[PDB]
Amino acid sequence: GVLMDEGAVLTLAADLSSATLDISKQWSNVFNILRENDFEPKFLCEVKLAFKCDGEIKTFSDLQSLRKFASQKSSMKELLKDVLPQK
Amino acid sequence: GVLMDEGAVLTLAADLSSATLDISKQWSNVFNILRENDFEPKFLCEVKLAFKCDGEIKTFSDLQSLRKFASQKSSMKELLKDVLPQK
Repeated sequence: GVLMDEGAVLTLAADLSSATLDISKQWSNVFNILRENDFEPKFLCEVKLAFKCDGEIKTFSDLQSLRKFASQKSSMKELLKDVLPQK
Repeated sequence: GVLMDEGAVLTLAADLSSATLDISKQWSNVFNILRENDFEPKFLCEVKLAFKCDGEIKTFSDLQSLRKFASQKSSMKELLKDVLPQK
């Protein structure tokens, strides 16, 4: 597509505690046929946080990496001091 | 951990149409602080189908690749003929 593929963007609940994924009926059917014929299918999910920092898109999967990156920027270091781990 | 990391395994709805993701309260807080301070945060999601085939774990993100792989195996070719695209 025209836009840069970054993967599926999650729509969070009001309380930002959960998000719901909708599966393509075609992939649901593929899943059921595989399940019924003993292939033990599973849908695997990989989630990352992304945001626009200086002029770039930064992505993170673990808070220690986010902490290391934010430590380098005055625009973030004090902001996330109370959320991020003290390790 | 002790088990092989394959990413998060989705728990599908009875009708296999949807699945719900639960977000870590710590990452929810990181998200809200970033949102409020104009970082335009988003959680990006990448989903793959995985199953045990002969003795391996095969993963797929597009049906044409699944069709090409299943075409090679008699154990799958006729099974998915009606689900997978005819391309």
